[PDB]
Amino acid sequence: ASFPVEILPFLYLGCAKDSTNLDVLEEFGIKYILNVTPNLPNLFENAGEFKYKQIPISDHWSQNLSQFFPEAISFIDEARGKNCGVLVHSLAGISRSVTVTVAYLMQKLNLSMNDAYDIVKMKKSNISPNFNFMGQLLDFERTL
Ligand SMILES: [Cl-]
Repeated sequence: ASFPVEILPFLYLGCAKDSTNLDVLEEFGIKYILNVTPNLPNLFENAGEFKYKQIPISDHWSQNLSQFFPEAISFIDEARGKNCGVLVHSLAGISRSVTVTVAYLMQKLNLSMNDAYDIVKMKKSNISPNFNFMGQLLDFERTL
């Protein structure tokens, strides 16, 4: 019914309720998958035709997602550099994925959290995240 949206060329954001079918991904030229679903072990291996990455996030309130920004950005960038689609996805919702996406836009395009988020809303105006990551994104903004 619904598919991952291309935020920037080669950068895809998938909502939990999106069709993560392998054929659909091959068709979009997506070869890299960044899974930000919580409570999973750290992994980075090749899975079929894809380079699968899974970061060790915890859904506990004390968990800091921002610390994974550098490695997430490096992964997304390495994919886009090689002209390969990269997918940021979470089975738990849209919040962690859009947060990693916004962080990437902030650093890559040299934008503030608000500007980067507005860019995301241009391509996916329906998006409705929670506010659990405002503080981390605002804090990450200072880093730039
Ligand atoms: Cl999430």
